[PDB]
Amino acid sequence: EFSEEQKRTLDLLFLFDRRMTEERRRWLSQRLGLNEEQIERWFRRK
Amino acid sequence: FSEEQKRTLDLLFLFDRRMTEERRRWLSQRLGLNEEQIERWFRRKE
Amino acid sequence: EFSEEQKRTLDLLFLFDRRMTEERRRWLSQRLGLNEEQIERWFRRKEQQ
Amino acid sequence: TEFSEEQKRTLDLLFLFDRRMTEERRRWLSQRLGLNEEQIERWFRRKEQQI
Ligand SMILES: [K+]
Ligand SMILES: [K+]
Ligand SMILES: [K+]
Ligand SMILES: [K+]
Repeated sequence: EFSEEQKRTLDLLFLFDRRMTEERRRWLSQRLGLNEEQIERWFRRK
Repeated sequence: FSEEQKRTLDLLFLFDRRMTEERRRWLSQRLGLNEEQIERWFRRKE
Repeated sequence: EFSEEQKRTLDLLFLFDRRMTEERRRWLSQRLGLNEEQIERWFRRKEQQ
Repeated sequence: TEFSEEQKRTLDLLFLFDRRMTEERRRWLSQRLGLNEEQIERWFRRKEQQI
């Protein structure tokens, strides 16, 4: 179903998306003055 | 938490949900698969 | 200076940052009620400042 | 003026967000392609003025 090059591209964007979501939590915590426990509890609710 | 923080949070939730949709289109165009076929892969990658 | 399985990775994210910047502009116009030509050059004219 | 305060308050936010994600993307690439943050940023500055 998925080629080796198509799965290679998806696996790159998945890891990249995972990293950006982590850093946003680090960035929002620093900026909004919150702990990473809360903001991730926020984004998981919605 | 502050009523100016749900601002920064509700925006980036709407911002990121819009980018996820558009990532799925761009991937459907660059790779050749449909969007369901892409959205299913990202989901099963958890 | 680079590689062939390192340039693709850089090429992919460049086309991806390219697409995400366009759509953001479209999404901001829809939301802030501005046009895409205002947005496009308010942004990255802030690297001017 | 041309831009609203309630609009500029969104535009400023996403500029800092994008600027921060661009930093971390470079690092994430500098720690995955073996190259460095002046190599990676050079490549992106090159393709930017068309390649
Ligand atoms: K839910
Ligand atoms: K396309
Ligand atoms: K399923
Ligand atoms: K890593």
